[PDB]
Amino acid sequence: GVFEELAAGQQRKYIMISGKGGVGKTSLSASLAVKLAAAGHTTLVVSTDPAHSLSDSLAQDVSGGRPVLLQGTDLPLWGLEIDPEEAKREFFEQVSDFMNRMGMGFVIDQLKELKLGELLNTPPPGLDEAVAIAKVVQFVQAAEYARFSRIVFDTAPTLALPDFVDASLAKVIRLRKKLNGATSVVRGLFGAGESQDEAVEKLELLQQRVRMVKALFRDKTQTEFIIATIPTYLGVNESSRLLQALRAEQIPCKRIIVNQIVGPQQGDAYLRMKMKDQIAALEMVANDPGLRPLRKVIAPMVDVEVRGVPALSYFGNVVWKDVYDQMNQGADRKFFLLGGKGGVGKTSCSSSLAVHFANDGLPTLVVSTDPAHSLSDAFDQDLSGGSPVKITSPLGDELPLWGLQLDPEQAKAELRAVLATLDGLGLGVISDQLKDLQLGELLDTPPPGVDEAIAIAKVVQFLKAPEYSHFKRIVFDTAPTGHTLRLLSLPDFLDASIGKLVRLRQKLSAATAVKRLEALQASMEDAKAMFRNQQTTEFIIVTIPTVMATAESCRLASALQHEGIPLKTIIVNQVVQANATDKFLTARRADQARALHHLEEDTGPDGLASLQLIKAPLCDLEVRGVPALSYFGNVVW
Ligand SMILES: Nc1ncnc2c1ncn2[C@@H]1O[C@H](COP(=O)(O)OP(=O)(O)NP(=O)(O)O)[C@@H](O)[C@H]1O
Ligand SMILES: Nc1ncnc2c1ncn2[C@@H]1O[C@H](COP(=O)(O)OP(=O)(O)NP(=O)(O)O)[C@@H](O)[C@H]1O
Ligand SMILES: [Mg+2]
Ligand SMILES: [Mg+2]
Repeated sequence: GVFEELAAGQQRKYIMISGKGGVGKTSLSASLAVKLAAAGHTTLVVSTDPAHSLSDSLAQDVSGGRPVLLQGTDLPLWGLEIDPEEAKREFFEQVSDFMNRMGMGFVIDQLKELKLGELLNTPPPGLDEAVAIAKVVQFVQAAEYARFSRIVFDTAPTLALPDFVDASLAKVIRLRKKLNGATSVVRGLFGAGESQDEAVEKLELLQQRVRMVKALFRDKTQTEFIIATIPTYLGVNESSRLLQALRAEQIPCKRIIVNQIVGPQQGDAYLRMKMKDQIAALEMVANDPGLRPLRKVIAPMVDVEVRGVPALSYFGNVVWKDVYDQMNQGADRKFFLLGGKGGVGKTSCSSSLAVHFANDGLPTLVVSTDPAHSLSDAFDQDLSGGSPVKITSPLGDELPLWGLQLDPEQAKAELRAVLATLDGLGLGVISDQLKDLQLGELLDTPPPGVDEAIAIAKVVQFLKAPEYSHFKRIVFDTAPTGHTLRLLSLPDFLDASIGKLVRLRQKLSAATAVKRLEALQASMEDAKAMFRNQQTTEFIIVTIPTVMATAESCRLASALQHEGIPLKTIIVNQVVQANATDKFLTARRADQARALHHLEEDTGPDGLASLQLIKAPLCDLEVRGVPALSYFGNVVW
């Protein structure tokens, strides 16, 4: 059948379970590894998890950086948990001053204090990932432990990265080559020796490894892919897009699995399942440390999805009205930032907050940093581009609302492009400007959630004649990600900026611009100036009754609380209600064969769509046990 081809041959096969965000990909890949080891393959299963996902989903601790065999079985199976932040840390890491006499002392001391050696020695971002897939081929080629018949990779959710690291490696590698024969003083600005031979020998190797992965993924004999997703519409929608990319960079992908599908027979169980959760979580939201001080709003699910202008107005009646809109008194201007992990509905909320704001007499702006065409699907107007769009699909009335979509990516490369004398001087010994601008950003990309923190700070500045005059309250719907940043990087990313605007200020003088970096300084500091502002601004976490995203939200709120940010509000958004439980099962099961259909027909048979379908039933297990897993395993494969 299906699993027959995955027990197929002696030829080593690397199965990739990949997908996004809590489909069960881990228990999916785990279960597979098990049923595969059962079959007789000496098999290794792999995750890149800081949190040790594979560890407690096996119930045996594999968290050792190198492959761990499992005690308690006669089965041939190995777990592997790889450390990204130590992947780079381990693999990557005469006096004639007659120059000072000519007066060079000033210019050499300014360039040395531009600390180029740092920019040269800073490892390119994302490295360890690309190297990780390679670390795997290493333990298994090495054959130190056993002769590995199959490998099962549970990937980090959702190919450009092996490239960008190769590129940022090549840039750095080419510039240590221009550095072996070089002047005494030139080698001195980088801290570099007279011989780069051993370094460049080693950096070259690393890059060959980074290359080996992009080579292996496309490799037609060993590699195979399997997409994992849940029955929701967007999951099928998204998965299609990832098969587009899969047929694109041309890595073989033969199977999509659907997990957490509800069996018509035993469905009545699932209802009680979800229920124990809602209670557990809600209970937690009640008593949780630090959750206590912030506003709580429990909203129920709704009759059906909110695609429209009136619907949002009424949603607003539910969330912000039946509970307190007394958040509206304050200064004349108000900022509200809603954020939440993906799946919790925070557009329908954020939108509705803006809509309830509109008719209330007050001009308001909703900002969508979500690329998804979210807010475009929200008011159903397709608000596109970067400029404000006036808000109408009413019967005729006062519409004091605008909203705009700022792609956080287009917002980054807009900033990168804007940053694209001393040019000649650096080129003075040899030509470096290309390589050092591009690597000037190799220090710039390292921030994690900042694609959007661009867009936000952009509009923060937008108070002005054309706008600040026009607007009273505004609201930020962040993208379904990490825009919520809970440690102190705010004064410190600002110090990255001022550190390098001051180094650059140092060496602009010694060539006989950077005011832009001063514009960014004021924008960031003005973005910061409102975020930490007590009166005008407040933050909101939108979340759901599943106890996982609950205790997560608690943490992220507990940390955001002591981070100082005025987060005044939580929202537990889709609460199923008991009296409606009958309808809700038939509802979420209705979604199923809808989206299941929307998959069964996607872009013909050929490009993308339907490949080979794997259905995995929802309930009900802890699913953390080894035999549990063999069970899950025999059920699906
Ligand atoms: N089909 C399923 N049947 C029963 N329990 C499931 C199923 N899928 C997931 N779970 C449970 O969901 C929890 C976490 O899901 P998991 O299988 O680890 O998803 P994942 O692959 O790790 N995705 P991610 O959240 O991005 O790491 C575990 O406690 C599992 O027991
Ligand atoms: N209280 C509710 N009752 C019923 N349906 C809801 C409720 N809240 C949200 N929804 C539905 O869930 C969806 C929420 O999607 P959205 O507002 O984009 O946030 P999201 O779930 O994180 N999606 P995305 O941003 O693309 O990752 C909407 O399409 C609504 O139809
Ligand atoms: Mg995982
Ligand atoms: Mg959203």
